[PDB]
Formats: sequence, C-alpha cells, structure tokens
Amino acid sequence: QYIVARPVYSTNAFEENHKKTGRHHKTFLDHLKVCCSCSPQKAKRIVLSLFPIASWLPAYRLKEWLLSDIVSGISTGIVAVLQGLAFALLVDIPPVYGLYASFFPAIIYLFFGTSRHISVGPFPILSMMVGLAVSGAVSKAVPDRNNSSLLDDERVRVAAAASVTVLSGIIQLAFGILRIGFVVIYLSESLISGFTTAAAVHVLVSQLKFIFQLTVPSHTDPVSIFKVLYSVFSQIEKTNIADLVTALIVLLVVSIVKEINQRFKDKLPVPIPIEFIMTVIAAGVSYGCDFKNRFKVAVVGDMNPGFQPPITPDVETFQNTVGDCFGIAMVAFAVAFSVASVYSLKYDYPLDGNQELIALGLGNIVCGVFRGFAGSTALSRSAVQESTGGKTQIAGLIGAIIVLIVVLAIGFLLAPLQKSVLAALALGNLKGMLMQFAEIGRLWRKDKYDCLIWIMTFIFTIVLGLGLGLAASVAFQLLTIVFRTQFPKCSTLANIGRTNIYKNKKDYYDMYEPEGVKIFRCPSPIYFANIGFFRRKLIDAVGFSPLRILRKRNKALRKIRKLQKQGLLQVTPKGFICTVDTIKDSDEELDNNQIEVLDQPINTTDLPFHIDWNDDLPLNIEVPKISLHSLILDFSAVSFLDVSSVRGLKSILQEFIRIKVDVYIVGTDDDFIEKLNRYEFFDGEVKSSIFFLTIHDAVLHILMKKD
Amino acid sequence: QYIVARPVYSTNAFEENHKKTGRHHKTFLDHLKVCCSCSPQKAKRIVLSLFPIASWLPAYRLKEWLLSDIVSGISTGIVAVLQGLAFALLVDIPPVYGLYASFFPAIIYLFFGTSRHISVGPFPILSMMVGLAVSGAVSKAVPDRNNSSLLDDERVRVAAAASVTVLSGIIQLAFGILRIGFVVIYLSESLISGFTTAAAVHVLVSQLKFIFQLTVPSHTDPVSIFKVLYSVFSQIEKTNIADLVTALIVLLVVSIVKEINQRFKDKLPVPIPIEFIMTVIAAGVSYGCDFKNRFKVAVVGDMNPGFQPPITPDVETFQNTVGDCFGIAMVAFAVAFSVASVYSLKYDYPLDGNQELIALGLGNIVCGVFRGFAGSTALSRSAVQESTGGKTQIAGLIGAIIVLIVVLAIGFLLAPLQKSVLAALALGNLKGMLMQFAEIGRLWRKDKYDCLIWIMTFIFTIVLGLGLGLAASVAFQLLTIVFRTQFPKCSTLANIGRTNIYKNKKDYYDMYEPEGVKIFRCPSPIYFANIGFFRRKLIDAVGFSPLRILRKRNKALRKIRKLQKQGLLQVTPKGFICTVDTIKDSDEELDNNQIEVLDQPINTTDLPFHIDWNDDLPLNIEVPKISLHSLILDFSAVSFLDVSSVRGLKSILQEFIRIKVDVYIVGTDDDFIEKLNRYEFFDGEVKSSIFFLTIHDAVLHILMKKD
Ligand SMILES: CC(C)CCC[C@@H](C)[C@H]1CC[C@H]2[C@@H]3CC=C4C[C@@H](OC(=O)CCC(=O)O)CC[C@]4(C)[C@H]3CC[C@]12C
Ligand SMILES: CC(C)CCC[C@@H](C)[C@H]1CC[C@H]2[C@@H]3CC=C4C[C@@H](OC(=O)CCC(=O)O)CC[C@]4(C)[C@H]3CC[C@]12C
Ligand SMILES: CC(C)CCC[C@@H](C)[C@H]1CC[C@H]2[C@@H]3CC=C4C[C@@H](OC(=O)CCC(=O)O)CC[C@]4(C)[C@H]3CC[C@]12C
Ligand SMILES: CC(C)CCC[C@@H](C)[C@H]1CC[C@H]2[C@@H]3CC=C4C[C@@H](OC(=O)CCC(=O)O)CC[C@]4(C)[C@H]3CC[C@]12C
Ligand SMILES: CC(C)CCC[C@@H](C)[C@H]1CC[C@H]2[C@@H]3CC=C4C[C@@H](OC(=O)CCC(=O)O)CC[C@]4(C)[C@H]3CC[C@]12C
Ligand SMILES: CC(C)CCC[C@@H](C)[C@H]1CC[C@H]2[C@@H]3CC=C4C[C@@H](OC(=O)CCC(=O)O)CC[C@]4(C)[C@H]3CC[C@]12C
Ligand SMILES: CC(C)CCC[C@@H](C)[C@H]1CC[C@H]2[C@@H]3CC=C4C[C@@H](OC(=O)CCC(=O)O)CC[C@]4(C)[C@H]3CC[C@]12C
Ligand SMILES: CC(C)CCC[C@@H](C)[C@H]1CC[C@H]2[C@@H]3CC=C4C[C@@H](OC(=O)CCC(=O)O)CC[C@]4(C)[C@H]3CC[C@]12C
Ligand SMILES: Cc1c(CC(=O)O)c(=O)oc2c(C)c(OCc3cccc(C(F)(F)F)c3)ccc12
Ligand SMILES: Cc1c(CC(=O)O)c(=O)oc2c(C)c(OCc3cccc(C(F)(F)F)c3)ccc12
Repeated sequence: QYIVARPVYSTNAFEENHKKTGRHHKTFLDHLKVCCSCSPQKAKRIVLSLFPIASWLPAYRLKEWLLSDIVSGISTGIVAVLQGLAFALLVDIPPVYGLYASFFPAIIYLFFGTSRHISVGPFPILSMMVGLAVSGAVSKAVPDRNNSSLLDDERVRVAAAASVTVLSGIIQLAFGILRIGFVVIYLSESLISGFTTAAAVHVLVSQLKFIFQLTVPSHTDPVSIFKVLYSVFSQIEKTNIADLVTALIVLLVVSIVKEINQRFKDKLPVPIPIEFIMTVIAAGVSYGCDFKNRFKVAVVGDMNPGFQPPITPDVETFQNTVGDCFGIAMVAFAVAFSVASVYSLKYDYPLDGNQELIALGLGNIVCGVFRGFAGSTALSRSAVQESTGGKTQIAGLIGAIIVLIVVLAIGFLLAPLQKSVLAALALGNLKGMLMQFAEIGRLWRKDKYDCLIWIMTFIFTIVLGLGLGLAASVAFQLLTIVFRTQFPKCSTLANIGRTNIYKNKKDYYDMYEPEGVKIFRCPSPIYFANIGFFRRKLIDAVGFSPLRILRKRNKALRKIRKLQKQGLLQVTPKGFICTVDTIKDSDEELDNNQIEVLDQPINTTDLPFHIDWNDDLPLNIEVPKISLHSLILDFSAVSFLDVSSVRGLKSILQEFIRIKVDVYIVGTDDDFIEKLNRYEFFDGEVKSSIFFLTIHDAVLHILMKKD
Repeated sequence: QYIVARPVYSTNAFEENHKKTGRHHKTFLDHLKVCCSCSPQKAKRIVLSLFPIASWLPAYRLKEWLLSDIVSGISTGIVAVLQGLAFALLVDIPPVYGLYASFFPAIIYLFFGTSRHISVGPFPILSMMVGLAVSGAVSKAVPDRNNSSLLDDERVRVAAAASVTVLSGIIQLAFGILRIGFVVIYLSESLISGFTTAAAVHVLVSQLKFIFQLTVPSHTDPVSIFKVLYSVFSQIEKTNIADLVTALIVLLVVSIVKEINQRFKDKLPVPIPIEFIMTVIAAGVSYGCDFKNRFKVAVVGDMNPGFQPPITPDVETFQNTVGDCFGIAMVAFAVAFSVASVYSLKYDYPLDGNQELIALGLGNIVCGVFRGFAGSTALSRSAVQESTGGKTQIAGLIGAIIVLIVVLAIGFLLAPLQKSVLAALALGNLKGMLMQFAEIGRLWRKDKYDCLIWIMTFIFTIVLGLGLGLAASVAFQLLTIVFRTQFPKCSTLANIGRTNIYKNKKDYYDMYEPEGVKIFRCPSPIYFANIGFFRRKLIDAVGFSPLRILRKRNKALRKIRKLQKQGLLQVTPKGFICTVDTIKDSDEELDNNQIEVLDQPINTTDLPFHIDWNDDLPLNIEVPKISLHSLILDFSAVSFLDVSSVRGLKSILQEFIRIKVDVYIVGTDDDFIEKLNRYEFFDGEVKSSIFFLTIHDAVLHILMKKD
C-alpha cells in the first residue's frame, strides 16, 4: 500500500523548511591554479602517461607471454608484408613504398601507444583516400617547366604521398596535444554502417584495374566511382584471361578457407595461414612456368634493397591538400580507436583516447619523412594478431622485424608475384562490410530516423566520395536531432482513480478533470525550433487566445469610460445602473500608432465597482467569456531552455496573467530553476511562487485557494 | 494537506485495472485517400487560398480605409522610387533597372500575397548578394571571342542579374509548391542578430565607393570586405570633397529628423518625409549651381523612358550560380516572413507561410524576365507604409503607380541627383542594425551557448561572406544543441522527510537512503553522443563494474568445479565441507578464443547447495563482494532514445541482471514504453515488469519484496 500524509509544498516553502548544504562555486581561476601547479608526484604521472612503455615493460610476465608473442608476431608480420605490397597499388606508387608504411608506425607505436592488441600499418580505405588526395594535388600544381617520362610522373606521386602523410600526422598530433580526443562520439552507428557499406563498394570497384589488367586514368572527382566504372567497361574486350582466372581461383580458395577458421575457432590451434600459402603457390607457379612471357601478366617488379634517404615536405602540396588531410586524419583516428576499444573491453585494460592521437601522429610524421604513406590499424590484421595469441606489442615489434628482413634481404623473392593475386587478397576481407546491406530492413522497422541516416550516408559517400561524403553525413545526422523534436506530441492530462496519478486525457475511460483547471504537457526540451509550435498547441488546447480577449476587454473598458464621463451611465459601489436603453452603437476605430494601447494591463482601480468580465456588461457590449482560471504546465520532460524559449514563454505567461488566469509550472529540479534566474525571467508580474513540486500539489493548492 | 491512500502500481498492473480506450492507427494509405479526394467545398478552399484577392477585395471597408490607403501609397511610392534608384548602384548596373525592381513584384503581390502591411521591392543586403553573384558569374563565363567597351561590360551584368533573379524566383516558387515553408524555424534569434550586425558592416563598407567617389574593382571572394577596404584606402588621396561634404550633411539631417519621428510618434499626424525633402533640395541645388562642371561629381545620368523588351534567361549563367541563388532565395523569404509576422501579430490576421513563397517567387520571375533584379520587403519601407496609415495592399498599388509615372514621364528630373546623396540615404537605416552590438554582453551573462552562436555568426559572415557564412552559421548552431547535452549532470537521489519526495543526495542535510538501493537520474535525452558518458557515470555512481565482478564470479566457479570433480572438496545440500587446508593456488590462465566464456550467465543448478557470492568461499578464493541489490533509474527527463542508446542500455541492464541486481525504470509515459517495444528491447531476461510509475512505487515494492 502507498500511504502518504504530507503538507502541500511549493518549491519556495520547501526550501524554507529544509536546510540546504551550500556548495562553493568553482569559477575560471581556481581551475587554473588547480591545473598548473606542479608536484613531485604530478610530473611523474604525466611522464608515465606520455611513455607507457616505461609502465608495461617492467611488468612483463615472461613465462606466460613470450612464446605466444613470438608466434603472433611472425604470423602477423607475413600478413603485414603482403598487405603493404597490396595497398601501395591503391596509391599508384611503386610497391616498395608500402613496405615502409608497415615498418615505421609499428616502431613508433611500440613506444608511444596504449593499446596491446593493435597492429599498425596501412588499410585499404585510407590508401584510396591518400591516392585521391595525391592525384588531386598533382593536377593543381604549377606547370613550371621524350623517352623516359613515365618514371618521372611516379616520382612526383611519391613526394605528394609523403607530404600528405606528414600533414595528416601533424593534424593528428596537434589534436592529441589539445586534448580533444572525444570527437569520436559525433559518429552514430548508422552513419558508420552506411559509410562502411559504401566504402566497401569503392574498394571493390577500385580493384578492377588489376584483375582485368586494364589502364585507367587518375579520376579525382565528386563522382569518381562511376568514371572508374566507365573507364573499365569501355575497354573490357582487352582483358587478360590469365589475370582473371588466377584472381578467381585465389579469391575462391581464401574465401572458403577464411570461414573454416571461424566455423572451427575451437578444435584448431594457430589458424591456417592461407594468404601466405596461396602467395607462395602463386609466386612459385608464376616462376618456372614463365607467366610473364607465355601470357602477358603484370608482376611486382624488381624492388631495390634498402631504405630511402629522408625527404623534405613540399609546402605547395601543403597549400592545396588541407581539406583532404583533415578527413584522412579523422578517419584514421576513428577507425583505430573503434578497433582498439573492442579488445580493451574484451581484456579489461584502460585505453587513453588522447595518447592514441599522439602515437598515430608521430608514427605518420616519421613514416612520411622516410617516404611511406599514411595509415593506422587494419581490422583483419589486428584480428590475425589477436587470434594467434598476441598478448602485447612485442608482436608488433617482431612483425616490424620481419618487414625489415624483407626490405633489406629477401626482396628478390616476390618478383614473380602476379599483381592480381595481391588484388584478390584484398577482396577477401569485404564479406563483413558487404553483409551490412541487411540493416536497411532492420532499421526500417525500429527507428526510421536512423534508416534515413543510413541511406543518406550511403548516397553521400557513393556520389560525393569518401572525404566530402563523411562531412555531409555528419551534418545530416545533426539535422535528424532537430527533426526528432520539431513537432512533439503535446497532450492534456486528467486524473485517474481520484488519486495523485495524471495521464493522457484521450487514453482512459473515466478520467476526472477539475472545473476550470487545464493541465498541459510538452514531452521535449523547448528551444528555437520548437517554441512557436508549443505556443500554437497550447492556445489550441486551452480553447482561446489570451491576447485577443485582452484586446476585447480593453475595447469594452474604453467604451465604458467614454459612456461614463459623458455622464450617461451611473456608477455605484454595486450594480452599474444605466440611464438609456440603446446608444448609437458605434464601433470606434483607432488608427495605427495608437492600436498598441489595447495590449496594456487593465487597471480599473479608479472605478469603485469591481468588473467581472464573465457576466453580461450593462449595455450591449459583447466581450467573450472564458471558464478557465488556472493552468498547470507539466515541465518534467523539458530538459533545457534557451533565449528564444525564455522570451516566448515569458510572453505566453504575461498574456495569461493579465487575463486573470493563474499559471503554475510543475515538475522541475533545482538546476532548472537556478538556470531560470540567470535569464532575468522573474519580475513583479511573473513571480517565483508559480513553481510547485508535483501536479497534485498544484491541484490541491488550487482547490483550497478557490474556496 | 496531501493525503493519498493507494495501491502500488507497476505500469502493467495499472493497465490491468484501468480499461484503455483503443485508438485506430493511421498508416500511409488512409492519409492518401483523405488528401486526394475532391469535394465541391474543397476546391473552393484551395482556389481561394491561391488567390486571396478574391477574398479581401469584396470585403473592403471603403469609408474607413480608402483615404488612408491613398496617403500611405503616395508617401511610400516616393521612398520606393528613391530606394530603387539607390540600390541599383549596389549591383553596379544603370540606375533605371532599380525602378523595374520596384514595380513588377508589387503588382504580382497584389494578386497572390497574404500580407496587408508589406511593401515589396528591393533591400540592400539582397542587392549586395545579387551583385556578388553577378560578378562571380561573369568571371566564370567562357571567353568566347577599342573605344566603346565599358558599355558592353554593363550589358552582360544586366543579363546576369536578370538570370540570377529568375533562378531565385524559380527556387522560391518550387519551395512554395512543395509546402516546406516552415524552414524559417531553423534560425534562432542569436544567429539572426549576429548575421544582421555583420551585414550592416558589409553595407557600410560597400557605400564608400560613392561617398568618396573612388573606383573599386569587383571583388568576389571569401574575404571581399577587406579587399574592398584595401582598394578604397590605397587611393584616398584622390577623393572628391564636394561628394563628401554633401553626404555628411544629408546623413546628419536625416539622422536627426528620423529620430524626432520616433520621439514624437504622438502629437504629429503623417510623419515628416525627409528623404523626399532632402532629395528635392540636393537635386535642386546641384542644378543651377552646376555641380557637374564646377566640381566633378558623379550624377545619376540620363535615363531613357519606357520599359525594356523581355529577355531570355541564359542557362550558362544558371549553371554556375546555383549555390548563390539558393542563399538569395532563402534570405529573401526569411526576411519577408519575419517582417510580415510583426504586423500579422499586431493587427490579428492569419499569415500563410507557403503562399508567401509562391507570391515572392512569381514576382521575382516576372521581375527578372523584364530585366529587374531580385527582392522582397524592406523593413524601413514597410515601416513607412504602416506608420502612415496603410490598411491593405491598395497602398502598394498606388506606390507602383507612382513608380510607373516616374518611369514613363518624369524621369528627366533626378538627372542632377548627386549619387552620394543616394548613398547617404541608405546609411540612415543602419542605426537599428548597428545597435545590436550590445548583445554580446547581454547574452554573456544569460546563456553562453547563444553568445557563442552570436560570435561565430559574426565571424563567419565577416570572413566568408553573406552567402556561405549563413550556411556555416546554421551548421554551428546545430552543433551547439549537441554541445548542450554531451555531459549532462547526472546525480544520485535520496529521500527527504520520510515521504514521497526524492532529491539530490548532495544538496540537503538529513536525507535517508535505503539499504542496498541506489537511485540514479540522468536529466537529458540519451542518444549516440551521450551513452558512453551515461555508462561511465552510472558505474562510477554505483561503486563497481558489473562485468568485472561477473568475470571474477565465473573464474571462482571454474576453480570450484575443477576442485570438485577431482573429488577433493565435498558437496552437501548445506555447508561446503572441505578436505585439505591449502592447495597449490594456481592462477589458471585461459587463452584467447576461450576468454569469452567468462561473460556467460552463471547456472549453478547442477550443484545442490545455493552459492552466496557474499560470504567467504570455502578455500582461499577471493571474489569481491557488493552490497547492492536494487537499482532505480529515473527516466523522467529522458525525452527520446535511438538505436545506439537502446543497444547500450540493453548491455548495461543485461550486465546488472546477471549479477543478481534487480533493475527498475521509473517515470516514463506510455509513448516511451510503446516506442521501446519496436526496438525489440524485451526478451526472456529483460522483461517488461521493470517499469513502474514513480520512485516511491519502486521503493515500496522493494521494501516488501525483500521481507
Ligand atoms: C538530393 C540529394 C538526395 C542528393 C544530391 C546529390 C548531388 C549533390 C549530386 C547528384 C548528381 C551529381 C552530379 C552528377 C554528374 C556530374 C558531372 C560531373 O562532370 C563530369 O562527369 C564531366 C566532366 C569530367 O569528366 O570531369 C561533375 C559533377 C556532377 C555535376 C555531379 C555533382 C553532384 C551532383 C549534383
Ligand atoms: C543510381 C544513382 C547511384 C546515381 C544516379 C545518377 C547516375 C545515373 C549518373 C550520375 C553520375 C553519372 C556519370 C558521371 C560521369 C560519367 C563519365 C562520362 O565519361 C565520359 O567519357 C564523358 C564523355 C563521353 O560521353 O564520351 C561517361 C558518363 C558517366 C559515367 C556518367 C553516367 C551516369 C551517372 C552515373
Ligand atoms: C588548429 C590548430 C590548433 C591545430 C591544427 C594545426 C593546423 C590547422 C596547421 C598546422 C600546420 C599548418 C600549415 C603549415 C604551413 C603552411 C604553409 C603556409 O603557406 C605558405 O607558406 C604559402 C606560400 C606563401 O606564404 O605565399 C600556410 C598554410 C600551411 C599549409 C599551414 C595550414 C594550417 C596548418 C595545417
Ligand atoms: C579546433 C580545430 C577544429 C580548429 C580547426 C581550425 C581550422 C578550420 C583552420 C585553422 C588554420 C586554418 C588554415 C590557415 C591558413 C591557410 C592557408 C590558406 O592558403 C593561403 O593563404 C594561400 C595564399 C597565400 O599564401 O597567401 C588556405 C586556408 C588555410 C589552410 C586555413 C584553413 C582553415 C584552418 C585549417
Ligand atoms: C577558426 C575559425 C574561428 C575561423 C576560420 C576562418 C577561416 C575559414 C578563414 C580565416 C583566414 C581566411 C583566409 C585569409 C586570407 C585569404 C587569402 C585570399 O587571397 C587573397 O587575398 C589573394 C588573392 C586574391 O586577391 O584573390 C584567399 C582566401 C584566404 C586564404 C582566406 C580563406 C579563409 C580563411 C582561412
Ligand atoms: C581581425 C579579423 C576580423 C581578421 C583577421 C585577419 C586579417 C588581419 C587578414 C585576413 C584577410 C586579410 C586580407 C586578405 C586580402 C587582402 C588584399 C590584398 O590586396 C593586394 O593588393 C594584394 C597584393 C599586394 O599586397 O600588393 C591586401 C591585403 C589584404 C587586405 C589582407 C589584409 C589582412 C587581412 C584583413
Ligand atoms: C529540388 C526541386 C524539387 C526544387 C528546386 C528545383 C531546382 C533545384 C532546379 C529547377 C530548375 C533547375 C535548373 C534548370 C536548368 C538547368 C540547366 C541544365 O544544364 C544544362 O543544360 C547545361 C548544358 C548541358 O546540358 O551540357 C541543368 C542545370 C540547371 C541549372 C538546373 C539546376 C536545378 C534547378 C535549379
Ligand atoms: C528539398 C530540397 C532541399 C532539395 C534540394 C536539392 C538540391 C540540393 C539538388 C537538386 C537538383 C540539383 C542540381 C541538378 C543538376 C545540376 C547541374 C550540375 O551541372 C552540370 O551538370 C554541368 C555539366 C553538364 O552540363 O553536364 C551542377 C549541379 C546541379 C546544379 C545540381 C545541384 C544540386 C541540386 C540543386
Ligand atoms: C578498410 C576496412 C576493412 C578491410 C581490412 O580489414 O583491412 C574491414 O574489414 O572493416 C573495416 C571497417 C569495419 C571499417 O569501419 C571502422 C570505423 C569505425 C568508426 C568510424 C568509422 C568512420 F566512419 F569514421 F569511417 C569507421 C572501416 C574500415 C574497414
Ligand atoms: C537590409 C535591412 C535593413 C535596411 C533597410 O531597412 O532596408 C534594416 O533596417 O533591417 C534589416 C534586418 C533587421 C534584417 O534582418 C531580418 C532577418 C530576419 C530573419 C532572418 C534573417 C536572416 F538571418 F535570414 F538573414 C534576417 C535584415 C535586413 C535589414
């Protein structure tokens, strides 16, 4: 049983009876003296936050982790070599520059990174974005000033890729220093699903150059994918059959083996390395049977051993690639943080979002100085490193050691590799991204505001491209928040069961509603896109407009005074005795510059008899009549207000108070009423006595005030 | 006194006891059969909505309104002539093409418009936008193929202005047909104040060409205002003193007269026409004293009488002015609707927002065909028409008649008008726009989220220009809504006074909190930018993490089973009798691909003795202990959810239920729980029995369930 015996409280009488604690407000300056004030155990936290390898490496369990890290590092270093060779073709540079992208960030992240299960390298979507930024940069360059010229057009693409990488790393490091690594929260799940599904189609289309062995120019556009499709299918009579059959065989075999490893995650230690076995088989059969001369297949060429000397970044490339580098930096950090958060939740260790930006930015800067291209983690390579038994970032060190031993020593192998095997290995990781097409039907019957976000993200990314489509999709996703709260379902309430329960007036059968009281609920925060709808729904829920009846009352009072000081109608302390039956009954029209005296509050204290405005006026004067005398506003679900709302609500309440209708606001916490004091909302007319605790408090106050 | 005696209801037991009405849901098709089904009194509403002149003109009070409309129309037609001559210089076309912009939209709006106090013409900000769009269009044109060539560069500006006008009218009419005239609600008051204050500075800077009589090229840029300032101040030694003294005298006189008319709005019928008197004086003294030859002043030239033949709009201009015409159409409709709403509220007549778009678009199309430029109402001209006694749109007809009689007959006057008097008349209306600089200090101490909107709107409009700055400002204003709800102040509640009142635990002195119960409140809607903060604040408010203690309980159960089926520890229906004191105390490590068996729910029904997890386990096993057994979530202020929130909340509640903690959600209406059924939120684990009416219902349910 629910039994309550209580006084009726009114948010001002409540705080008279209950002593508040009193908490000191923190202004701008004590935050400053709290932050910049050093201590011998304060700098030793910041330094260990900047170098986490000083914290995890002495706490290294040797006997449990070393033999697992060795095996995990070898098996992910092989995949890092092959994926680095494959993703350099998506930037259209020589393939040895993808091996440099798999070495330097994995060394910098070993010192400055906080994740333990992430392999750092390149991944296909970011390589497509870097290639688009490069071919957009070499077409905006100044034209400054016979036989070997198609090796010098790849010498400028390498420098453009290095400069784009250095600028993206600088943007990432500057975002990490300014401690704004919370920007991943502006990306909902529907936006990520739509972007991922469209970018999988981008990746699938851009691999058709190498499976068919066709020559496609460097389209950089809004509508790049359809131009690439037109350039491929205009010349499909010139394909190479030996490059197509091999890609089909490799894709089929790694597809039916890469799902045995998920069907049989138990029963089977160290899952089957199929990207290594198929590469060994393909490069061994392309040698010996002489595939480069029997057929005419494209191969990975002769890579020269060693590293390159450092480069100096071109500021002319920095001038006209800024909007591309911002998108590259944001996409790289968002992908890396989302992949690292899964294993951080799975193995229960903390993940610093601001240290990831510093580590990835430093890795990208050092990679771009030594002529690599940009990157962060890949989902498939991280899954290979984790599913083999990777416990920490020693596995990334051993993967970088294997990449180094391929660069320095054994790069004379992988010279008969057939360059469409490398394109078919990158298509084996598109299953989980393309299976997200079955989310339009799921989101259709659940929200319909996130289905719209999915469809608009897909369309913007397909039509506008990977960089500008994400920027358009974030803005549309912010529009849907305003769409959710434009027209809230406002309702009137009534009492059920003669108790303190008040629900919707249309929903139940024998609800009671007290005489002259109107309860109105708006289930949404009221802001600038919301206040005219609120005012319209309130004055249609109450039956009339208070400004119109105030104007008609002022007109009737003006006619009463005009007949009065002619000495026609008598004035008594009780009665309003008239003299004549009918007057000429004019409809006196007052012009502009005077029509706004009808909005003034009525002050009839000069007249002794109290006027009613609800019985009939003494001669044929026809002001309308209302039955309302009290209005409750249920503000429980109203989260915040702003300046437009405070002005509109102030106008509404001033119009209701001047027509002699008492207004009560009900259901707010103390932060709301404290914020309303800063807007200068209260004055001599709208007091602070209008706030009550619950609806039943206001109704019980009304039902004993009016008797 | 507040006395309630009631049963304890739980939102499922409430609806068993109270019969709901049952309302039929309206799907997609019955809306279609409701809308497209004609009637002989349905088409007669749509036709009278499309032609409001068939409704107001037979209801015309002749004796009250005719003599006021004549005087208002004459006095606003003079101002329309002078402002049309003045604003054509801001597009840099000959001045006779501003008289055509003051004639045709005022005739089309007489038939298709719903306002009664609006004068339709040009206004300065839209003329600056049209001029920028024109000079951007003539620089992107194809270059296709000696003495008189500076009259043919103004022949292309006229055609560009006409084409920009026709495209803007087409966009306006198409927006009005599609019934989307509610787009004015996306503009808050702070954005409008910042945009207006920056555009006043734009208007003030662009009038310096004519006061000083300097030659400035057509800068179209992001940063146009600073380039215009540099081009003016590089050559200020070449100014004309007779053009500066005259502009100063005219500006001073109309400034001190245009505020007498506000100080003396009473006492004074038909306010003083000072823009007419100063124009007559200036053009009469420039004649006779021969100002064109004594000094070297620029004058309004010889305008040829008559109208021009119709033009055909160039589609090449349509190709590269789309983003300009969208901004022109939106700014014109927003300004016209905001100015008309003031008089619609003042005189109590309805205003159709979708008919305004059709009327303004038709007027702009007809104006652009006959070589005028675009426009809508101006605030100063509308104030002149209203303050003289304008009752309806007959005053606009008489103003158009006076513009016609200037075009056809008496355009040989205003030939000695001095062209800086026209620039000084446009500066007399900048006082109310420049006085809005005292809103940074007002908004600073009130909201601080709208001060940011003001400052960013000012900076974006000054730096990027009038068209792109508004588009950037709308997006930043949408960002501030997410900024308001990123980190909501979540709190825990407690009971005051041993009644049904629950407030913040830190705020009062002798609050009670029941043993083992935790009440948690989030005062905001929970969406994608909000759910990780909610989960973090909830698991720091409750004292622990439920997933970690579930994993430790599963580890302890695995060690118990491993010691059990070795036959070491005995198993009883009551007791857990052991055998040995100490075992080897391993810390058994299970690898990846098996670590996710620790998140499974505990099912110890194979064991007869009930395990406690809160006393000590029989040997040295050290699972942590919790005191919580019930958790209330106060969801009163939670307005909506989305897919990310439903997934995160589902994970949180599943983690709390598996650790044997009962969860209650409290304070939601029926629309919330009806929307939660569509997300497939409920299953065999998370039931619908967890919803209660109020906090005291859930607390009273707990306090009798646990005894
Ligand atoms: C209404 C919402 C739901 C989607 C809005 C999509 C638009 C922003 C897209 C759709 C069609 C697109 C156009 C489709 C085709 C072209 C031609 C294209 O040029 C060429 O293909 C020829 C020249 C060249 O090869 O570069 C330049 C971009 C453009 C104008 C596109 C610009 C962007 C547009 C207008
Ligand atoms: C179905 C949705 C996702 C898109 C709807 C619009 C498409 C049907 C349009 C918009 C972009 C258009 C493409 C824009 C650019 C080009 C390049 C253009 O390349 C040329 O060689 C141009 C000159 C020539 O025709 O010879 C050929 C047409 C094509 C593929 C267009 C084909 C029709 C496309 C795909
Ligand atoms: C917003 C801040 C706190 C963090 C992010 C910093 C970036 C926005 C900055 C840092 C490096 C800057 C770049 C450093 C060097 C240059 C070259 C400089 O241009 C030239 O020197 C051009 C030649 C000339 O001066 O005429 C200015 C632009 C640019 C690309 C800068 C653009 C802005 C960048 C990317
Ligand atoms: C907290 C974060 C979100 C702040 C982000 C700020 C950026 C939006 C700003 C800061 C620095 C700006 C850059 C500063 C300078 C330039 C150089 C400018 O190029 C020139 O000036 C070329 C001609 C010349 O050299 O004079 C192009 C814009 C750009 C990259 C600006 C683009 C906009 C940037 C990146
Ligand atoms: C960080 C937030 C608060 C404001 C971001 C403002 C930027 C978007 C602005 C500020 C500085 C602006 C730049 C200032 C100066 C110039 C030079 C200007 O070129 C010239 O003046 C020379 C060539 C010519 O005369 O056309 C081109 C625009 C640009 C790069 C502007 C581009 C837009 C910028 C980067
Ligand atoms: C104070 C806030 C509102 C702006 C902060 C940045 C300004 C100090 C910058 C940004 C834009 C700049 C302007 C961009 C373009 C030009 C045109 C440029 O015109 C020329 O004649 C260029 C060649 C030459 O120098 O001879 C002269 C400098 C100026 C006015 C620049 C002056 C410095 C400005 C105003
Ligand atoms: C979104 C809809 C429901 C309302 C608003 C309509 C506008 C977005 C439409 C109506 C008129 C259209 C224009 C009509 C004519 C043309 C010319 C046409 O371009 C050409 O003919 C160029 C030459 C060539 O075809 O090669 C397509 C673009 C454009 C500017 C169109 C752009 C889109 C406009 C402005
Ligand atoms: C309900 C409202 C908000 C819808 C708004 C839709 C607009 C954003 C779309 C609809 C029509 C689109 C236009 C359709 C066609 C063109 C022509 C296109 O120019 C060309 O195609 C030039 C080359 C050629 O002729 O092939 C430039 C973009 C533009 C104006 C598009 C710009 C984007 C527009 C205005
Ligand atoms: C390339 C790639 C492949 C191939 C491979 O394995 O290398 C894959 O398998 O999955 C991917 C997924 C799921 C990706 O989505 C992550 C994400 C997470 C948050 C935010 C965003 C953002 F919207 F910002 F892009 C993206 C992205 C990229 C891949
Ligand atoms: C030119 C002009 C002048 C000179 C003259 O009188 O002719 C003036 O006196 O006042 C103006 C005011 C207040 C203006 O602001 C209206 C508004 C209303 C809603 C929305 C927007 C938007 F943000 F879309 F622009 C603008 C605009 C323009 C003027």
